[PDB]
Amino acid sequence: MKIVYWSGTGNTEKMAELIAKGIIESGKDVNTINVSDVNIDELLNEDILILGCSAMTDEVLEESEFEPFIEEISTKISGKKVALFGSYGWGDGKWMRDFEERMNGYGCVVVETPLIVQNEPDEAEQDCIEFGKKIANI
Ligand SMILES: Cc1cc2nc3c(=O)[nH]c(=O)nc-3n(C[C@H](O)[C@H](O)[C@H](O)COP(=O)(O)O)c2cc1C
Repeated sequence: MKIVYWSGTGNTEKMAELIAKGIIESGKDVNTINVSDVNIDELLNEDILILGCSAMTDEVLEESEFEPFIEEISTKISGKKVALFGSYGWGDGKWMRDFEERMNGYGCVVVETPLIVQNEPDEAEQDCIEFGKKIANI
């Protein structure tokens, strides 16, 4: 499996690492890839796209890297299974509600409830691991 994410301070990166840990604990392998290093062709071959990005600007996906990435894969993911996650601060998940609607609009099948964690995981570390385990069970 593959996890692709964007993180500005490391919070979403930490989530990605924990999600990977859950998948691995379930007995499977998974590679964690920063969005700037992603290879689209290899990504689109995946059974499940695990995508993460923190809340940016005013409740939107990060604009310089993650957003263009989503726009690029948008027309070649209809029917693809996807799982979404990200860290946020002061809001209550609007950016993620929009991210989910967006992916559904591209024809994707959102396999689990998107995982959103406030700031660094900390107490929510296990929640991140469990999300990975659910994805590994699909
Ligand atoms: C420029 C900027 C804008 C942000 N906009 C939002 C927002 O609209 N809603 C929210 O809840 N958090 C917002 N945040 C807070 C981040 O989502 C939060 O700090 C998160 O933990 C960062 O994760 P990261 O290290 O993976 O980037 C913003 C942070 C920055 C730097």
